[PDB]
Amino acid sequence: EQRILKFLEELGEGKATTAHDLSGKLGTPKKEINRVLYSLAKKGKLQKEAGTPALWKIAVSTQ
Repeated sequence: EQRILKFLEELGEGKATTAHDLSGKLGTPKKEINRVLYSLAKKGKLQKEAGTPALWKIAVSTQ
């Protein structure tokens, strides 16, 4: 949760990353990325494009 919030905040607002791209780059097991992806997006610490496999980026709230 700390390694994901530190990489999504440094990348650059407006960006976007897929679970498959986050579980294949750091190795992290999907079973761990799917449980943290639905726990961070619910807390409002991560947007959720139209659909699960859609995409993921910092809080949608932006300019």
